[PDB]
Amino acid sequence: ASVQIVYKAEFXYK
Amino acid sequence: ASVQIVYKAEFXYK
Repeated sequence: ASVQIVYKAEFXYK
Repeated sequence: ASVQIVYKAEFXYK
């Protein structure tokens, strides 16, 4: 598992 | 389409 951060505007482990 | 930036560690319009 790892931290995932997304910027798409919208901005959020698996 | 829009700008997409991902942090997952690695760090990249679709």
